[PDB]
Amino acid sequence: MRILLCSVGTSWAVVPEAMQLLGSQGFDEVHVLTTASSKISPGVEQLLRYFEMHPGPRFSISRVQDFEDLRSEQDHMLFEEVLWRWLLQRAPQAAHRYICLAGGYKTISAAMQRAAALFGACEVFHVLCEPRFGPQGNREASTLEEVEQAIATNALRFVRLGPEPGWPQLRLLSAPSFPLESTLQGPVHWVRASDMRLRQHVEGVLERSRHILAAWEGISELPIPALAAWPPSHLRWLHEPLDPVQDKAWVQALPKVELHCHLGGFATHGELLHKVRQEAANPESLPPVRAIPLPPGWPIPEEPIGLERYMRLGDNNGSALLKDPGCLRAQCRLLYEALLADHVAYAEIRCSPANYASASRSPWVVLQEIRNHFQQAMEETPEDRRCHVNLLLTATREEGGDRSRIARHLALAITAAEHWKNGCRVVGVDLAGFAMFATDFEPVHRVGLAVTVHAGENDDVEGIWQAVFKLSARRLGHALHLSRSPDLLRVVAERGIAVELCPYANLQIKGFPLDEEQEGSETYPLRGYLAAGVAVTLNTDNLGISQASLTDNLLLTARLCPGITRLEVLKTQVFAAQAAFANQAERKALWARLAQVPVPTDTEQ
Amino acid sequence: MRILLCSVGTSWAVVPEAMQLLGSQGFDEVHVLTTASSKISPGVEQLLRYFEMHPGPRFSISRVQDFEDLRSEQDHMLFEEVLWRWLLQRAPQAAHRYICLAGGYKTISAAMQRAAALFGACEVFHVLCEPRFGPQGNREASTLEEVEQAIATNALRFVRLGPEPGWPQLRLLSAPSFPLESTLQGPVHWVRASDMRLRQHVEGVLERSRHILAAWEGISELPIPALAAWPPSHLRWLHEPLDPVQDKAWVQALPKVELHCHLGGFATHGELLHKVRQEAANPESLPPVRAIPLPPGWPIPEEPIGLERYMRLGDNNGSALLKDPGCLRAQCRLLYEALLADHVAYAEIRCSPANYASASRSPWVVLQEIRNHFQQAMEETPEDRRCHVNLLLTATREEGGDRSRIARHLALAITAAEHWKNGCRVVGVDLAGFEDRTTRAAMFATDFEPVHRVGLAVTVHAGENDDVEGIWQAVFKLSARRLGHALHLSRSPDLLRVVAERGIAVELCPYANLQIKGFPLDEEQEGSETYPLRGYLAAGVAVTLNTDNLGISQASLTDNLLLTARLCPGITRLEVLKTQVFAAQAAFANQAERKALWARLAQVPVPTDTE
Ligand SMILES: Nc1ncnc2c1ncn2[C@@H]1O[C@H](COP(=O)(O)OP(=O)(O)OP(=O)(O)O)[C@@H](O)[C@H]1O
Ligand SMILES: Nc1ncnc2c1ncn2[C@@H]1O[C@H](COP(=O)(O)OP(=O)(O)OP(=O)(O)O)[C@@H](O)[C@H]1O
Ligand SMILES: [Zn+2]
Ligand SMILES: [Zn+2]
Repeated sequence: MRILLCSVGTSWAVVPEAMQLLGSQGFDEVHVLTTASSKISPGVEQLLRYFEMHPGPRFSISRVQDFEDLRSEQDHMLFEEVLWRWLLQRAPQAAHRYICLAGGYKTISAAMQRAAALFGACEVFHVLCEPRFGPQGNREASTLEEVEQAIATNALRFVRLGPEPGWPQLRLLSAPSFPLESTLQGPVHWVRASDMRLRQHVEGVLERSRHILAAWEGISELPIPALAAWPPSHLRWLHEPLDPVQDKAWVQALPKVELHCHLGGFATHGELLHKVRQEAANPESLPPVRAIPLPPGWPIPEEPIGLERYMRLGDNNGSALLKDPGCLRAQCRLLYEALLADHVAYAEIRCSPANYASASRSPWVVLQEIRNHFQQAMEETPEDRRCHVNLLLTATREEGGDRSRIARHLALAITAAEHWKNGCRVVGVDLAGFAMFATDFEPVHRVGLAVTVHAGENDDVEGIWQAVFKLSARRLGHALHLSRSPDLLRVVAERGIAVELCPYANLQIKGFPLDEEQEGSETYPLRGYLAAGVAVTLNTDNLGISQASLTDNLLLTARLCPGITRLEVLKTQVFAAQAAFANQAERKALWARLAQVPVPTDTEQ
Repeated sequence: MRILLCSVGTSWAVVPEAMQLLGSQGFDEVHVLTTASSKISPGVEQLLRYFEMHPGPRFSISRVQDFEDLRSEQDHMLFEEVLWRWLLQRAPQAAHRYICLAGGYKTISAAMQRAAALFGACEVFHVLCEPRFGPQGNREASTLEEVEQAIATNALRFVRLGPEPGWPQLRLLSAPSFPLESTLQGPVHWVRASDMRLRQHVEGVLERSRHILAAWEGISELPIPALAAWPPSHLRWLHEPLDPVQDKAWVQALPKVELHCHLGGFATHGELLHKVRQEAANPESLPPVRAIPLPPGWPIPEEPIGLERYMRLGDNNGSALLKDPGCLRAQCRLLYEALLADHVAYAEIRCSPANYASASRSPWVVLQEIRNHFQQAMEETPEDRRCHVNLLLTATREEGGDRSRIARHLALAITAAEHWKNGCRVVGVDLAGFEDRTTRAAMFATDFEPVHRVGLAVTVHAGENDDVEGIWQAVFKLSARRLGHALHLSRSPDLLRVVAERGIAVELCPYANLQIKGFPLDEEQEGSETYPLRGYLAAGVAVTLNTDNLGISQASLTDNLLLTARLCPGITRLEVLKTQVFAAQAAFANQAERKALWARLAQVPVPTDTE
């Protein structure tokens, strides 16, 4: 099929000249666009007469209803939009599209050529006729007889511009999406354009394409491929040092990934604890709220408080309260609600069912209660904002305690792994007790559960070594002293063993220099880990005891580690996403969620 | 800095009027684009007089030497080429590029606009003149006095087409790269186009950009991010099944990766064996070349021959010959040549230095000689074709309990790991850990504790019947980071998931597996005994394709790759590329070697057919 589209100005003979472009083969369909000016009407009648005879191919004539003459740029946009829609409707297939720029204003020809290039056409040409017509033999043919004489005299010279590929994202635009109004009055189609949507869409597509092309070169220093579409100015802003104050709003909206969160350390004090206590099912076994004053300077302690004091800080919650089913469900729902506030797109809550199991509530019942509460809280949230939650069972050894709880927790995890396969699942076991525990963990690996190793109040480099190799771990928690063995900072980096760093937890437990101008020997080891290839993440540890969320941790990473580029923050998020204990469906959903990185709003300095 | 570029035609009053778009501001310099037609010479003289009587900003006139008048399309392409080059020479920066396209023909203005959009322009504007001039008071300005009175009377209604930001790969071009030759004739510069290299440059840039944008949506599915510049037809081609017959050349052209290539079976038979033998430093000490008839149909046996027989096929070479330094050097040089002839961008040759020791030659000396031979071979090759080769030491689990060689190999590996830090290096060990319920993978007994202690890697050789227990004992007790011939992995649905999650690569050898275990060939669908390549790939495992023993298997890396299309029905080309990328990513290289390998991998050879 061949459809020929041309615009006619003051001369109507252009269409007949182009009619014989390919010769006797002809064009199956011909469409002509013309202005509404009265001076064009005589040409319209002449062309109607010329079309009645030579009635071989189908014919139709289109006039721009709202355009008469070129007077300014507004009519410019008007006829540009009208021409775009007219060509879209009349030539749905680019391969069958032939266009001639002889007719219309010079700007009309330029705009039509631009439209062809942007949307594609089979061929573009301009028809020039010998001016051996009319009186004195010095004018172009302007009558039916003159046009016919020109056609049979081989006097038409065709300037074929060759194929025009079109544009990738704009080769599919169709008239139905951007319909054009046509009013029929005789044999002439009167065309009017409703809105400017198409031009705005084209401009946006072109701007996005140019941004993508500009950023295409460095497609490996961007953690997320979707960052390519970002404007070059935004990308340059991205690599600058992270400012803890001006970036609070942006870092608030990042879809984050929380991999180290304790369920028992969420509402240890404050209004959250009061809510948990009020939602209790049996408001008679609740222990008195013990007074546990916070250290001065909280949440930024003046000096470290050691691990033991840190744990003792949250003594109003946990096992000594969560044994009431109402309190447990209230705690779970409040934790999920707090997760939804920071736009956390994925989390792995760490819970210990045994600490909450009573005589009449076996640990399996408590774990099922928690899992189903979380599955509920997920199911009352739209998937476009849902925060998937997977559970980790903390199997912590007791200093002088009983291994019976460890057996309880390993068996519970092994059973929960197989029981559930959709929604909130049990992904792995956390070892908040690491020393070797080798044969105690052979069953866990045999069924394929992940294991994370929880380092706490420690300064040893053999614990980190035996975690990696004896009880094969896939994530190390709080391993702040790992460069002290240059042999292991090269196996953790080569085996992809993620290191979960908690800024506030590690600062409050131990304390590090803050907002230092230059890195020294006491600064936070985050950047040293990053530059060595380590998959270092950032988390919150205990949301309650630490008294701050993931956003605060990411923001204070700047003060703790000087000169950290927010691109490093995105790298940490991607590392967490790659380190999570997800499966194909959850992993794909998480990755689709991460691609929506919020745009900056103060990239002007 | 503000500049103006405009072509001129039969109406010479166009450039003067256009020069007042900024009005009283003026422009730093305006250049005139002109053709060789003689109908515009009076206009050129009028413009020269106007410039002389209106001094200040620099002025120039350029006439198209080869374009006298518009007759055919060739003049049009020449005009566009001249426009592009002249704009580059006079408008290297688009921030000061202002365009007025009043002059010329209809196609001249369209070419002006296309060039402006392609290379960007700060302002593109057109001039409309109110007809009030001439003797009849109806024509437009055509003389110097008419131009001046039109300017003063304000008969100009300029139109601004908007800014042209440009094109990312075409806004950085500089004039000197594509110089413009011009002949001076008084005040008018006579430009000339040396060639149309610029047009081809622009066309290539636009085509590559179109390919990038078309395949952009879905770059996460491309094994190599550099494939986004491939034509969409080629991207469709990649997603089709592989063909063993037509795809010989394309596979031969891939920059591949080798990870399972034993040095003791490279020249076990034939011309290579003779080349090795005649290189011995002690020709009279060479063991007699025995008779080792190959089974019929080799390298495609009509029935499986067994691991014992397969191993025995390599008697002519190995410990029999390689004790001689000359034979060792010949082996190394020929192996490197065989690698280069197959376009391998990274290899890990596993040797057994202790097996080649003598009374006067300690295992360390043999290892040093091998490493230095490979380093020399690497040094003489241009860096574009240099196949970075690392070494893996083999701790064979020979029956009987002999641990002298195993201990020696582990100690030698721990020593070489630090002795060398550039070029060819020792990167790990490849514990065989045989099957017979007495060695398995629990042979650890602290034997492999030191190798882990120093940061070395381990790669097991799951034998000819390990049965899921070996593949677990090795993964979870030896901390193996690769597994060889893990063909029964599908048995336990838990191992096929632990391997996928932990990212443990699986090394497969199509030809060796076919010749030893035997598999259905040329099948239409996938049955119980179908080769597990596609099964492993589906589950997410990181499967890699290698050669095992070059000499014994008598098939190079390309032969192994093409045999998958016969072993695994429906295997596609994109999956071959995915296997190459997995092999590259699962190798024991460091940052420098990995970066070189990744730079070498991006150069995928374009298909010869496309359909
Ligand atoms: N920040 C922390 N780092 C390491 N271990 C912690 C931390 N906070 C608590 N733990 C220990 O981890 C295990 C689980 O703690 P969780 O936060 O779930 O509270 P819990 O067990 O209910 O608290 P409690 O110590 O008051 O009985 C317990 O052994 C707890 O002592
Ligand atoms: N496909 C294979 N499967 C298992 N073991 C193998 C295989 N190929 C070689 N081996 C064993 O691994 C080692 C191979 O190393 P290499 O060939 O360099 O030494 P070699 O002593 O010269 O070998 P060979 O006995 O083959 O001549 C030898 O122990 C060989 O027995
Ligand atoms: Zn913790
Ligand atoms: Zn092997």
